[PDB]
Amino acid sequence: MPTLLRVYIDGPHGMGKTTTTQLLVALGSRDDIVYVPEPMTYWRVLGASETIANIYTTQHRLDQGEISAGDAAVVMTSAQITMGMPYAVTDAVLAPHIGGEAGSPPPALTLIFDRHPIAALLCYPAARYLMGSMTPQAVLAFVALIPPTLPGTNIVLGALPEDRHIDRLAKRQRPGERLDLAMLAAIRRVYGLLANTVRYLQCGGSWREDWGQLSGPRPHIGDTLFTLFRAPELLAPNGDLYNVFAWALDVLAKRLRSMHVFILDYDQSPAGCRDALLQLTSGMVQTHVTTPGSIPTICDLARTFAREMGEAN
Amino acid sequence: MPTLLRVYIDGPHGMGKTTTTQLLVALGSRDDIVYVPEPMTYWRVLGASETIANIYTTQHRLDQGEISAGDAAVVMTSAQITMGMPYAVTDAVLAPHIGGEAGSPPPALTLIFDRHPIAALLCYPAARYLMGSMTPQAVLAFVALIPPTLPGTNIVLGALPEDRHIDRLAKRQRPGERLDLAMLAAIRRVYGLLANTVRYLQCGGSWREDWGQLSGPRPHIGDTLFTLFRAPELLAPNGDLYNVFAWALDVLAKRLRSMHVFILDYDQSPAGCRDALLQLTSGMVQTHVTTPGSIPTICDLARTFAREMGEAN
Ligand SMILES: Nc1ncnc2c1ncn2[C@@H]1O[C@H](COP(=O)(O)OP(=O)(O)O)[C@@H](O)[C@H]1O
Ligand SMILES: Nc1ncnc2c1ncn2[C@@H]1O[C@H](COP(=O)(O)OP(=O)(O)O)[C@@H](O)[C@H]1O
Ligand SMILES: Cc1cn([C@H]2C[C@H](O)[C@@H](COP(=O)(O)O)O2)c(=O)[nH]c1=O
Ligand SMILES: Cc1cn([C@H]2C[C@H](O)[C@@H](COP(=O)(O)O)O2)c(=O)[nH]c1=O
Repeated sequence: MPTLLRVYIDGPHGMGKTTTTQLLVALGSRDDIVYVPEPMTYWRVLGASETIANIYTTQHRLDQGEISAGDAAVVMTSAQITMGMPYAVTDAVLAPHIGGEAGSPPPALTLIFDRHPIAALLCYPAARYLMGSMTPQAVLAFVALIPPTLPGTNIVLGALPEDRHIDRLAKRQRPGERLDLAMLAAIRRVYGLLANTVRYLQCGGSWREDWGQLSGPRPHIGDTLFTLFRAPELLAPNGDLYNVFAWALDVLAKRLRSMHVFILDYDQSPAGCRDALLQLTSGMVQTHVTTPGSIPTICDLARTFAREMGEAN
Repeated sequence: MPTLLRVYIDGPHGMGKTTTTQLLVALGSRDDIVYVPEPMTYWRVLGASETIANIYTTQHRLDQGEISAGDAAVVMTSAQITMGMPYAVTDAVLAPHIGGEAGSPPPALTLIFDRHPIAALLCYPAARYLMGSMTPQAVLAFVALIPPTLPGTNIVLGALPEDRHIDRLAKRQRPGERLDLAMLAAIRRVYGLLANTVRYLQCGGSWREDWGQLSGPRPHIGDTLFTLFRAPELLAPNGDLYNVFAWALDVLAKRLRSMHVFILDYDQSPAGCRDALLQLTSGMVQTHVTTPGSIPTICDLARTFAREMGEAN
């Protein structure tokens, strides 16, 4: 019974995630470790034209009063569907090979993913909602479509002080990307709330039970993603969420509950980050594969994906 | 071990689906049968404003050259996400209660759904793609997000001659809906291809194996939904689909393979249709529930959904 190890490096953009993972896989540790990069090519060419630029341009026009929140929201929703498509399809074809968790024993193969489907289906949409370019109903429409959490989903979020983050973000300016410190703050808050949510849920938290507290290491409901959904549009006349929206939140809980989040401190040398990531890896949960041919298949998928959609390695 | 029976009435709009199901449940056959209506209220108010009107207006403007395919596509994608949200969240909270299939023995509860998630996540998006208001990349982004097919998914599609269909469609004109015989033809073709796809796959069809035939009761690849994806935008320089798109098609197959489709002939009296549906029901696959409290819960969900989102019964 060979084991597989999957690690998802996520968190706000411009933090050193791409740099640190490339160093991690740069150790040339044979085939037992494959890195899956961001589908930059899908975003810029295959899925639609310059989607990242479309996003930043759209937020800007909205900020300058050149378009309405309505038009911003519609373009943003469509852009986010394009951003997460390759993440969703990969997770979807990978599901049939993931078996139960096998504790924490060298894994036959290790996959280092650059971001998890939730970045495009939950984290960015939620952040844009805070920026006024997305509606709460849309964010929840994405939440309701988050694929079931597979066993062994180890997500590595990041930690870096705002000032040191801004500096890094200022250096790395992607194609069609515009510096937006507001968006940066919004995304930083969303990811923090996410981490608090996993914790909150794992400590026996039940959002339905704590909801009233909102009205007015132990996170409370007010420090979780659930706060973002006290929006007036979602509240029924009796001051309670419409059931459709309540169910979506139920699904959100079901999805985040079974994830293993790890916090990597990016406030150090790139090599140092690589080491800490490598170290952190030892404590991550592994899983068994459903077929003997699964390992080779999974390795091929990852290689193909990287080759066809990676802007580079 | 109590069994549950789930029936999804789907197919092109304006065929008598709403009429026939209401008659079916109008028999007052106690609690053993609950009807889940279309979330008309979510579409018109809760999710966004007059979404159906938004769709028909948008296609029209595009047909009159008042907007570009690009702008049509963006609004349409966003509208479809709103259309299917309540379908997706319901299926998502219902999943934890559905156990394995129990043959074809009176079911403790029967659920008659008005449409299946695939109508909003696959069928309409594909039809709009044919109408020029949606891109193939977007349709596949929806395909990749279709939730895993639960056991006991009995889908009842419809059969009605075009002329008799048009007449019915001409009578029933929903709020903000515009008569579009082109859209009608496109949706009729999509649903037909769908039925052929389930059949094709169940007879041991493998799209990857038959793909080349496209280049140039036993359906061939050319009579299935796979034909719609020979779009130039999806084809790589070597004349083959980009892997991302090929995988999406893989997921499409995995999803449709395990569905039980039944064809109901609407070319008859409403009572007659009700009888035929009722009759057809006897041969549908049932399933076991995962907990004893599942039946009551499932019954409550359905009742709540209908009450909160049904424009009426
Ligand atoms: N340990 C580090 N210290 C300082 N800057 C770093 C460090 N690691 C990466 N960077 C960088 O900061 C910028 C953003 O890094 P990158 O890895 O590309 O971001 P992202 O988190 O978005 O994947 C790059 O210019 C890169 O030089
Ligand atoms: N058996 C039938 N014969 C003729 N017309 C019918 C029949 N059943 C329903 N209709 C109708 O045709 C129109 C559309 O029916 P409806 O059930 O509302 O459509 P849908 O398929 O979209 O749910 C309605 O005006 C209704 O009267
Ligand atoms: C995943 C994702 C990234 N982005 C943006 C953030 C960055 O500006 C850009 C690339 O992110 P990165 O710096 O982490 O590689 O893509 C979105 O706008 N939406 C998304 O869903
Ligand atoms: C489910 C669905 C319906 N529709 C339209 C078809 C009809 O005009 C209208 C209601 O459909 P109905 O007649 O079947 O009840 O909604 C979409 O445009 N997209 C969808 O995803």
